[PDB]
Amino acid sequence: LAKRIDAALIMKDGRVVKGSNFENLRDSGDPVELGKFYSEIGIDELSFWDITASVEKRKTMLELVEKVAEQIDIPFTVGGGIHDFETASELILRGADKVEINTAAVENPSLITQIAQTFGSQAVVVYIAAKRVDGEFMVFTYSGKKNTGILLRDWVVEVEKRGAGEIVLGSIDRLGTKSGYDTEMIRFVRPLTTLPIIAHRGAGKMEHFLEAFLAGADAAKADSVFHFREIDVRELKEYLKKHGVNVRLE
Repeated sequence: LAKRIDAALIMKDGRVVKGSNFENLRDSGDPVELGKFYSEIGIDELSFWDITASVEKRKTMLELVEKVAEQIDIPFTVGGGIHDFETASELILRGADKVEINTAAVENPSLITQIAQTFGSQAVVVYIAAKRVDGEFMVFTYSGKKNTGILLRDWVVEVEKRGAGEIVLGSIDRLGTKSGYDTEMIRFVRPLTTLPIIAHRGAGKMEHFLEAFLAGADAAKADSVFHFREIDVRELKEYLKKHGVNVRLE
């Protein structure tokens, strides 16, 4: 299939955390308006990641999904502390196409299967945050705070076995950096799974997307490099097409 370009939007109390540099927008911190704009300039799928600390979180995420679904016509994922089936189910029913789970899946891998039983594997995205520790790739949970001691190699295989649809491979070794995706990590995981692999963390320039696809990623996700306009999405797609990557153009 075509390689996919995804934008992730970090959200808190209904606002895009740190906003965006698109002066054309009425509200460059409105996740709905920013997502719509991305969907019109060539992003293929959107991820919305909520860090609303608790009490209002569940209603906030539901209202976000509802507003996004009304306005955008490309697939989107919602994530951020989805811990059980009923939470996932209400978000999908309210409009999300996929849910993106990490810590709760590691703690109870049957959650992957439970969501997929009702909504299909394609509705379940597992975000794997991994880091090198003593020469092994290890899985981390709780926003990078906890080394689970679970090997990336074992967790990728289990995630597919449990019925996930896609894996987002986030390199903690690239968090905050702009040096490139962790192509070694992507190459490590590629032979272990038939699932789509979505690279995350490390992108700083268009060439980094080419590198990630050469490494075997099926999609590449980024956030601040788009929001602060270090990379233009349309230029990126034109660049990838020029160098032989199958991406969707308009």
